[PDB]
Amino acid sequence: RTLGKGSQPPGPVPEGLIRIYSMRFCPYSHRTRLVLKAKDIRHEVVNINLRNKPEWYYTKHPFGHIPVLETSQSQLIYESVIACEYLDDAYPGRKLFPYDPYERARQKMLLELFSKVPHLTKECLVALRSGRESTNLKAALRQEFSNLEEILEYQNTTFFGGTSISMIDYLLWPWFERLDVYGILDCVSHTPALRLWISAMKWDPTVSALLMDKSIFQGFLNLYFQNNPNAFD
Amino acid sequence: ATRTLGKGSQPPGPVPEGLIRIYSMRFCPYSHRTRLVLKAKDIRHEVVNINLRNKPEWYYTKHPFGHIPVLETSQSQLIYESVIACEYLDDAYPGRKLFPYDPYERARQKMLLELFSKVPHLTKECLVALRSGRESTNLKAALRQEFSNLEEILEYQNTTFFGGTSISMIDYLLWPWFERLDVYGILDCVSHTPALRLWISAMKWDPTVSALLMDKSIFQGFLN
Ligand SMILES: N[C@@H](CCC(=O)N[C@@H](CS)C(=O)NCC(=O)O)C(=O)O
Ligand SMILES: N[C@@H](CCC(=O)N[C@@H](CS)C(=O)NCC(=O)O)C(=O)O
Ligand SMILES: [Cl-]
Ligand SMILES: [Cl-]
Repeated sequence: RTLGKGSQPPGPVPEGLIRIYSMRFCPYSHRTRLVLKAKDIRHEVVNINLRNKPEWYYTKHPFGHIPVLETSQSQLIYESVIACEYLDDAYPGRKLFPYDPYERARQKMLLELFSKVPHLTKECLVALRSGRESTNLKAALRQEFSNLEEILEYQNTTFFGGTSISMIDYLLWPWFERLDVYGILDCVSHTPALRLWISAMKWDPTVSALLMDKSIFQGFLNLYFQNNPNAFD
Repeated sequence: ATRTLGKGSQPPGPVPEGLIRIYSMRFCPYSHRTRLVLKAKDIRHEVVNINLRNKPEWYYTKHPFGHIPVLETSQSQLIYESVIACEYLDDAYPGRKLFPYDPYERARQKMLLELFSKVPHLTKECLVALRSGRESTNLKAALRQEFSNLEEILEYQNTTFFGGTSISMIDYLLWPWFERLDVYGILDCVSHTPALRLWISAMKWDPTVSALLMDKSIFQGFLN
């Protein structure tokens, strides 16, 4: 259950566990939850009410952002990209970043190329749910997706890092999962390799294990856009 | 310390095996950053300076929007921009490692980099304001606040440098903008942060920093 204003601090993180502060429908914390699951890392999730944060939560992140990792040695790591990197370096089995220093750098370059998508998807959602104009937002999103489509087509690989799923794919995934519920799946209608990638991601055991419940997510968005505080409980 | 390539210049040839190329500009702090790392790790490299106000047409095959810095390898690979380049260099080349080996300490340096993220733009805005004779009290106050965040870290850690008792990657990633405070006329923005002033001195005493340290009158002359 999500903690908010009035909730007591959780205790220290047990030895042999790492803690993630998250929220069930936040795509940034979804990144880091995929990495935790993909690496079979033993963890606990503490969900936070973003509209009505616990006052102690500002001791985990100064502006109360999520995600934050908290270790059994009381160390704090944030936000999502830095957390995912730490996890891959700190935990041994299944390495998600590639071995080649160049390929590692290329995945980080791809991540920069993706930097407008999160805000564009969110603005599209808000535009469609308020009845505001969305022609420009969708054209913009389609252009960002064409930039990704060119990479996949040029490489002739299913995934962004190659034939097998890797760190970059998990870093991009949360926003693609959301296209359906956001009502913007039409924004990949011009990008066939990207549509193949979505399907490949859905078949990934980690992705599949973390897929949101569509109906509950729609219910969250319905109360969120009515400005209801209960949306975050 | 060599001439800059502009519009109508010829494309450079392939980077020879055993060298790496950096596309830079002599007074660009983002490129300065990457040049510091090249030098600190004793990496054999060539610096190719680009005319940012009149870019070579070919340079857009190195970066789609003609940004610097860019690294170009003997394998024809392109790596950009400054932070990704710095990390690539530290991982791809052996010898002196600038990031800590420890995953947490390494992540912490990246967190410090993020805390610094407003400083580059604020320093530039302060320069532009002071040079054009425009308002700057609020820009300076904002810069002092970011510098207070950095002061707090050094004071809490009680170490000379941001990564501990010796210089490491994080210090080199921050340095370019601090070198520039003097010439920018905003040294007064560290008058309240004593650990930060000590750090400025520690940095100037570092051999790599000192080797790349701009001549004040030359830099003054550029900014005209
Ligand atoms: N750049 C950060 C962004 C994280 C972020 O903006 N998370 C959202 C939740 S999805 C947040 O902390 N928002 C809280 C708020 O707006 O009050 C990252 O990559 O993790
Ligand atoms: N985010 C990049 C920024 C690089 C950058 O903005 N460099 C400046 C020169 S110091 C530049 O390319 N400006 C010229 C332009 O915008 O075309 C980095 O971290 O290196
Ligand atoms: Cl699908
Ligand atoms: Cl000094």
